[PDB]
Amino acid sequence: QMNYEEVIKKYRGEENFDHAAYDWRLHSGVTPVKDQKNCGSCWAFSSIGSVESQYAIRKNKLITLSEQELVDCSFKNYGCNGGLINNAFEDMIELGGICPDGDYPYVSDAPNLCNIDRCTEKYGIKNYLSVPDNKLKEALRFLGPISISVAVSDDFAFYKEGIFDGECGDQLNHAVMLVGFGMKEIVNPLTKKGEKHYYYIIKNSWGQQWGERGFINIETDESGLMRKCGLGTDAFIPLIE
Repeated sequence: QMNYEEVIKKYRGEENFDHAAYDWRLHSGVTPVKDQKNCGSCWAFSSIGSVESQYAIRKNKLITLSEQELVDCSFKNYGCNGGLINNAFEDMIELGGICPDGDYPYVSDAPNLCNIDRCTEKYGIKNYLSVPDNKLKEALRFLGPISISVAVSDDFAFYKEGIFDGECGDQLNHAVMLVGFGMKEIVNPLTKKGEKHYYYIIKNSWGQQWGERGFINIETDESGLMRKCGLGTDAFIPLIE
């Protein structure tokens, strides 16, 4: 809901940057991964997560917000039955902030009315930008983690570690967040020596006991244009400033 290039300038400028790697996780920009459990709330978890990061970064504050308040009050979405990232940010603005993870605990699929009053300190967002299907790493590098969508194939769930590059799903069927990229330099199971494998770093919402501490690495190229499984097809990053 804004013009990227217009904002990317206010944060980057002429500063060049390393395209091989930047990890918001270890620079205090990624709050802990959560677990949506058996409720289809990925969208709420993804948007909330990107909001948590803007605070962790910009307003240098660690705060975890209620995905449950979104599942219960974002009407432009369908609670456990699904939703859309931007709709979430939308309703976030409509609601003028979300209660803390703490005053409004998550309860997954268990019926639950929406009570905006369950707290007094609502954390909100001034607005939210949509980042270009490309220029991802760029956004990621200066704006912060990004709520994105992806086609998750069945094997995506088995991912236990490494750099997943397996089969993808049918269509965009999940919201996760991009928190950075990196590049491990492997050798060569195919006869030679060195080689560079670049990857994006995803923060899932299936709890820590999944993939690398809840995070997963998806293949990509130095450029950050190779978006396996539809990565960031839909990509947004909220702004609290």
